[PDB]
Amino acid sequence: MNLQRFPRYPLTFGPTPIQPLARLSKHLGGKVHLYAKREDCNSGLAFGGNKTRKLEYLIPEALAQGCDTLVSIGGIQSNQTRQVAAVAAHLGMKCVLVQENWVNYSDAVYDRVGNIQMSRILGADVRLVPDRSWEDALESVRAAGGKPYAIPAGCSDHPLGGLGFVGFAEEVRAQEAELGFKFDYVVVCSVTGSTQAGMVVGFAADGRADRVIGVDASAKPAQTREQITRIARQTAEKVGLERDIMRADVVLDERFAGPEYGLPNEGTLEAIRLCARTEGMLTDPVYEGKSMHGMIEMVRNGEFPEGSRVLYAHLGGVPALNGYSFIFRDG
Amino acid sequence: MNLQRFPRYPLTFGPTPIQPLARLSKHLGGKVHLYAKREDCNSGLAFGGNKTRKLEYLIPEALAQGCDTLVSIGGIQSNQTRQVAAVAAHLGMKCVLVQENWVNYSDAVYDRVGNIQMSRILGADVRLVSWEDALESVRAAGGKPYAIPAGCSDHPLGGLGFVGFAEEVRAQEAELGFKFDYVVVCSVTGSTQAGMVVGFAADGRADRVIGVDASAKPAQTREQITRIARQTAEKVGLERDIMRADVVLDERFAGPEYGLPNEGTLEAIRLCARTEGMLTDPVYEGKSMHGMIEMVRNGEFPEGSRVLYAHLGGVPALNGYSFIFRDG
Amino acid sequence: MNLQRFPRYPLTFGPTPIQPLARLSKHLGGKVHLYAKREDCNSGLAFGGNKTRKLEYLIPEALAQGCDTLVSIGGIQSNQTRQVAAVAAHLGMKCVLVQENWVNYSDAVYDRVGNIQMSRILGADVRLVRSWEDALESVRAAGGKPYAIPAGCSDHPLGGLGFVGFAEEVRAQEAELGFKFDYVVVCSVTGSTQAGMVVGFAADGRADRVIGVDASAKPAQTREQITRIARQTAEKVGLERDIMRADVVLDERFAGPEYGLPNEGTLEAIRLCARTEGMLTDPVYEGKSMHGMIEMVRNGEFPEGSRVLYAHLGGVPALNGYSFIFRDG
Amino acid sequence: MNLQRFPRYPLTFGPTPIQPLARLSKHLGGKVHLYAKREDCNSGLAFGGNKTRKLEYLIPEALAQGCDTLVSIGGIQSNQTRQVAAVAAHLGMKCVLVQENWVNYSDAVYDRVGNIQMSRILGADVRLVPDGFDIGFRRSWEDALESVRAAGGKPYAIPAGCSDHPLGGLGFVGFAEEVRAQEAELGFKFDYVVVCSVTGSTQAGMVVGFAADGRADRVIGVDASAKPAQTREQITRIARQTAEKVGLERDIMRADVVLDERFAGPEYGLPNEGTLEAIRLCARTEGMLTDPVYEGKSMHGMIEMVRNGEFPEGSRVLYAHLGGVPALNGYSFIFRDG
Ligand SMILES: *Cc1c(COP(=O)(O)O)cnc(C)c1O
Ligand SMILES: *Cc1c(COP(=O)(O)O)cnc(C)c1O
Ligand SMILES: *Cc1c(COP(=O)(O)O)cnc(C)c1O
Ligand SMILES: *Cc1c(COP(=O)(O)O)cnc(C)c1O
Repeated sequence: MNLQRFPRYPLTFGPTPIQPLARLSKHLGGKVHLYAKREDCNSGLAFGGNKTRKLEYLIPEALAQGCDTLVSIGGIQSNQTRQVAAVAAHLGMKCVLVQENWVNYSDAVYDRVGNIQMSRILGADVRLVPDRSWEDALESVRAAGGKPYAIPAGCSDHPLGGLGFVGFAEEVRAQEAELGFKFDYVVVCSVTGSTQAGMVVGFAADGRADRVIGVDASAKPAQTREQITRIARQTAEKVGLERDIMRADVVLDERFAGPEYGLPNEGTLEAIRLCARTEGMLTDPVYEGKSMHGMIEMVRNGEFPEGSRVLYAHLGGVPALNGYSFIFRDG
Repeated sequence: MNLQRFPRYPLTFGPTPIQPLARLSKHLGGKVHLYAKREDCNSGLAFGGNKTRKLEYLIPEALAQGCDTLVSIGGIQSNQTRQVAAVAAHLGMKCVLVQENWVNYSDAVYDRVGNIQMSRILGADVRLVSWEDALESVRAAGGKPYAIPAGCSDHPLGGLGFVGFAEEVRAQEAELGFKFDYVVVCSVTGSTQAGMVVGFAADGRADRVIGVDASAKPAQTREQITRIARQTAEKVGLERDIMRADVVLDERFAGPEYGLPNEGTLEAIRLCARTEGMLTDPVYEGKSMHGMIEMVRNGEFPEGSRVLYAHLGGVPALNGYSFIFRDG
Repeated sequence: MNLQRFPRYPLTFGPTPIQPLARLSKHLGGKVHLYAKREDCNSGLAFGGNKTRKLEYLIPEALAQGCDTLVSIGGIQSNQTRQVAAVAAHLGMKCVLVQENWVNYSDAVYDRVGNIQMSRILGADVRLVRSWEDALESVRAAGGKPYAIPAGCSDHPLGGLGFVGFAEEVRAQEAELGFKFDYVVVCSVTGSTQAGMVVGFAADGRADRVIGVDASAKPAQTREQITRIARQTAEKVGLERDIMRADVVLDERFAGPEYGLPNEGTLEAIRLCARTEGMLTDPVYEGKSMHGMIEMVRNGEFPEGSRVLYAHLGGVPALNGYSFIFRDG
Repeated sequence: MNLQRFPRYPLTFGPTPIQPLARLSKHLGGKVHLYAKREDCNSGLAFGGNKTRKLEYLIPEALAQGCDTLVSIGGIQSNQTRQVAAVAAHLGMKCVLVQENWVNYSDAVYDRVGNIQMSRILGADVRLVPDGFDIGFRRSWEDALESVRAAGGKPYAIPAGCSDHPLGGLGFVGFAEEVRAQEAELGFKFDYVVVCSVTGSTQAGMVVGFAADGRADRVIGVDASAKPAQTREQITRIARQTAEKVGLERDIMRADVVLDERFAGPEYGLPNEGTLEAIRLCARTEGMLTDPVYEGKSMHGMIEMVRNGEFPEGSRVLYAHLGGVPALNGYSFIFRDG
């Protein structure tokens, strides 16, 4: 393949480090070696995270087309919109964000702390849909005399939204060369799908596509699974994967998404605590805590072969913790 | 000097990056070149920050001393205690934190979001109110406590971390092929600027370290920086005395109190966040940011200067001031 | 029957007023006349409400026994525990409250606003979680004598008396008014409110005109408690009938989705009532009974010309714990 | 004096009760007898309070003029706007509330609990401007009034706290009236009255009311504005205008207006440590709550006045509880442990 064909706008510090989770690994029995690749520490732009890696391949186009405003969308505590806001400010672009009530949660400061607080501080025009906003948002930009660059949910369903994480696999191989071994599995939280899609494509290149273990956080597996597949095939062709993405190449575990998107279950909370207390690494109740829950449970259930080396991709999301303060009042 | 005689326990990803603040620089006239060294992005341990760089020289001693519990203290939205909680969990140690009511601020979730929320998730014993009664607590419980003062500052090793910072900067200026004429840094408990004063004294730039007070008690802070600088310069073999001239502390941006932002703080936070995508907080960094911007604006920095802003972290505290930024 | 037998400690301003809800009545078709009896405005003690009327019959005993501490229990936003805290302060007694999380809710200020905030200001020892037995024992082991007050004062011998009087009161008022109400709508969760009413209205044969509207979301259990308490009560005041299960009417249609959580209908009802009458209701209790009364009138479940008396039991302070839901009204 | 000349629209349950504060009295020395008239329990419309008494005399006019919208204004936790919202809904009128943060305070749920929360549920159009807006500067008040017109309605203007309005002092003239009657049952006259003052027509009505029987200077106003001179002058002026309005056969002397300044700090909307001890002491002895903004400050006043012996031994003091309790929700951090 050839990802280098597409320009990359630097928004990150550089390759993201991989760190062993030896304490958590031991705590779990020492049979499986757990690691984490820190995407959540990839940037100086309002904490960055996985979406910022994706944005690197979209920005060149936005600039090429002469756009002056980045428009995007997501829930109240969306990480995507905050990163779009930081990237826009950094680039000297305006930013319009459509924030919808994507979650059945009604915390007193849900819309005033965490991610959305930063978006407003970063100067984005943050629009709360009542209670098409998207098209109104795009048009309002034109009417203003601007030129909007449309960034869909999570940057996923976009021609360029999968390039980012092909590069991720590209990084992992380079790091595997220094480590002298290959990771047996990758655990990643999936919702809008282009993170896992990029990974699927990137690891298909060396036959590990089916080793990318996605953990659904959407609580709507079928739609998510379908979107990962579609985006992966599309990206595969965009980069030249000398192989095809089969349906069996997309692995999406649906056991840890409950009860709904944006709501943690008790295992989510346990995992967040276990991981935080054994490694000093925080995860959130919406996304990462669920993929962490999955990984630990998998290890716990012996689903990972003794001796395996599992690479947990930490995608970011921690600032959303602020919207669930009551759950963690006593820790 | 020889900082190497002191062991450093890795808690960071490595040297922190230096970024150009081209947009902000251009916004302010283009006569002064602003940069930022991201101490706020130095670790995977709950966001890290300046305190984490300090703890790298304290941890070896706690370990040497066979301690099993880290003990520290700070205000409710303290960044110090959150970093101790993370470093501890990472190291497999217990953690007791004394969170005092250090700010005359009244907010509904002040003790449930941001820094303190993380410390609890991280497993720390968070006690709201002192220092002694706590340490003794661990002893009485049968554990060996490692006492860590506010900001890791007033401690024999509290100044080493930032002596290393000046060292790092020297290597980066070498790679860059140019030198920074000044550094702007926020000062409250002191060892951050003190380590800096010692490290830059080494190459005659101690007076180029422009501290910005955020304590609102500039005299004590100034005296504490100086004291710690003197002790640290002795620790590392600095071949010279630290004079009053080497300790520069601006007092103009601390208002109105510690933990409380003024309107200049707020404007600085917004300007910096909207020109660079880089966030700062109402307690500490927003004030040093305010200070730096004002300085450039007043023309206090010779035209052509390259100023290195040290971003110490502190962003999570933003959550405790939600009402103020409700509309931006 | 003979309620007068039992001593009532004054904690209220006196009988509660009954107001017409002309606007709400006209709005829903004018076919049914709605009124409200304001138990929510019955006392100067931290807003009071139905529980305070119940407490008038319990306090004499606590005093007779020489108890020095009132101990009680409820969820984080319990109205009962706040009224107990207020009565205590007033009486010069200590107060220990067992606050449990009875609701699958997690709002950021849930445990710092409304009812629980008032109990802490009123001087109560608010304990956030054998929970209850431990509290009672702790008071003893502290050298004090605790007077036990079960959830909502309901499962207590004297807990059903307060509302037998409610029925006494309504009769006196219907006299002054020169007419009688065909129904009473009341929210029911722990039970002694409707039980007291059932007993009191059986006295003149209207027990089954008391339409209880469940807010527990466990109607079988609540229905049984109202039954059980009304029986222990109709017997204590010497009613000349045994309370029949058919005397206990309890609609289960409006308690959804869980106790402590409103459904879309609850919200609409709170807004309609508030916007036509200027009378507020909460999402835990009264909003649900209000939702029921409105739905009943809208479905024609009340025969034309009927005069319905809605008993407003209090609970408004709890609104503060559901701030996100009402951010725009 | 002839208050009966002006119509009054019932918005309250009837005369408000007077309760003895025996435990608090005993606790302070027993040397002074404190009582309290519950204006705070005066209505079924969203907890009512002193402003609702004032409103009974304004509504007839609004109705006589055929207005269909009530327009008012106040800070975020204003008790005034919440009562206007409840009265409007109760009458079948629309309501526009112009609001802005009038306090140097910024609690996380300040604009979403307590008073303002109720106004929104009550169906009022709550126009809350962002910081820096300055409604007083732009004159948002007037724009709100025109917007109603331009919209096809007829607004009835209700100034901050109902105070600086031709009928705003009437309500509390009636209060002195009520007090006389009730004193006629007690068989004794209260030697003093303690009342919290900010926009002034509460105390103003009382001054006019008690002037009629020579006790104007017995109305001990306690400033909650932290801007005593302006408040004092507003009371005096409103009193004189109201006296003339109701036929008082007297000239209100500067000496008839008493406004203590010692308990208003540090600013309007912020409690001092004294305010807090006062709220807690009164709550823990009587089960009667008061707030960090208004009532808690006058309660702190009465208590301090008694403790200091500024009240002659044997004196009977009538504390007027104006309401405001819902505002406590906006100060949860301060009361997190009580
Ligand atoms: C967006 C996001 C995800 C899921 O990534 P997708 O590409 O949408 O599948 C997981 N974790 C975090 C923290 C995110 O922000
Ligand atoms: C602790 C801290 C400071 C001040 O550092 P000192 O060494 O105590 O002077 C500045 N900024 C942030 C974000 C901090 O956490
Ligand atoms: C307790 C309560 C109820 C239900 O009364 P029960 O006697 O427990 O059935 C209804 N409304 C409010 C406001 C309450 O506090
Ligand atoms: C408005 C108000 C006051 C002060 O009354 P003014 O007539 O404006 O002087 C005092 N207490 C409460 C609770 C209020 O709402």
